[PDB]
Amino acid sequence: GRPRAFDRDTALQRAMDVFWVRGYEGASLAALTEAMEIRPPSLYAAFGSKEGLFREALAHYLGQHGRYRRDVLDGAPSAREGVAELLRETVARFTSDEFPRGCLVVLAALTGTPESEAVRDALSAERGESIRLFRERMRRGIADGDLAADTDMEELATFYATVLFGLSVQAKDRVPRERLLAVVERALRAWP
Amino acid sequence: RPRAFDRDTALQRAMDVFWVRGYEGASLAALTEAMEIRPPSLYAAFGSKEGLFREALAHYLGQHGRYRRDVLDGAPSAREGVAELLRETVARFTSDEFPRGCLVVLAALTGTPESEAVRDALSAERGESIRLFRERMRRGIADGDLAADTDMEELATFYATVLFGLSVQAKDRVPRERLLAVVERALRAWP
DNA sequence: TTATTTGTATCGATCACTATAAATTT
DNA sequence: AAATTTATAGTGATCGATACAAATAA
Repeated sequence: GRPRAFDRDTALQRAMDVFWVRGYEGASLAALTEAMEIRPPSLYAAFGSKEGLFREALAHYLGQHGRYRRDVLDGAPSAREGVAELLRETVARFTSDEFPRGCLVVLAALTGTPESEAVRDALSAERGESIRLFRERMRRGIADGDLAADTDMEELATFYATVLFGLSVQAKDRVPRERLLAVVERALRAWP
Repeated sequence: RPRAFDRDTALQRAMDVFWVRGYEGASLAALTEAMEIRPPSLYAAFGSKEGLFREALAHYLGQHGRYRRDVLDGAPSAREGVAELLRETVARFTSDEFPRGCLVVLAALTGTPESEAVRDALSAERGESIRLFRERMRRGIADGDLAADTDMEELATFYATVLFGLSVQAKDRVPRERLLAVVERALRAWP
């Protein structure tokens, strides 16, 4: 067939930014096409629909802005330092001038119309993973000796995931990076 | 002609639609069908979808935001104030009488530029949450249950962060026991 | 062919919102 | 009657999603 006249991954990144800022439903087809510099028929050719475009953009976001999460967790000598460096780097990215403020998974679709309930549920599932990720590192901690064997791994994981989701909301509110880092250290104070 | 609907009950229904669907996600169809009124009546009473949301937000704050300051000021220490506030808030977030999560956090975090006002409004209210903590801690400094050199803005922001995160978690159907454990864990960070 | 993409033109449905007039009070 | 609030029906605009034919490949 005719060769594609646009980079698919670049269009995915630009569609991902529009979602990151306006949310799944707030990002209209007009705003998407104007940012991806393509036309609606070209979009539906490639991606399939707004829902499908968002699922590809979320998969792309998790592979580009979700890699550092597991990398800094497993790259620390202790589970506490893993959680510490993860929260610090997550605040650095939430407050960086290169990326939109906050996490896409948290801000994109918390509520909305029934039509998007699938998208919403999808994001919810990903938030669940944010807990499991924490838990897994803590598990390794228990094996490494830096964490007690009887610690409630899912309680700590849920707590630090709660702090993570709260940090997205605070970063959307333009809370200074210094105060968000102070919040991270305060949250680390709650470690057993 | 007498109006065929009570304004406060219509605001109740409208705020429920906003609580589940958010500001832009709540269409006029879903709003009018829940309030059991017609679009001309809605626009004569409130003037605009944004006006309806502002009235519903004021009503929601007078109904589900008045207890915050009362529970904070009703405790002997700032620690117990924050503790009982978080525990009560979890109890409401996990009850089946109200939609799970706080409306101020869930209604509009992102959206179209056209709704910038609404979002900013909610943001302001979120700020007040921090203030509600800060003020109490100030009293805690005077009463002597909090150190004078306590970094209040870090502590207030931390517990407000936990509060906003609890709204998100309550939306994700996290059980009440898990959220209560999260609160008791967040209290361990207290100085 | 045989197939696929691209730009122009939309499609019906739904959005927030309202002009007009009947209905219901004093 | 006079003063409001309804209900009907529909406003332009925009929503996500497409025909259609020209355009570019195997």
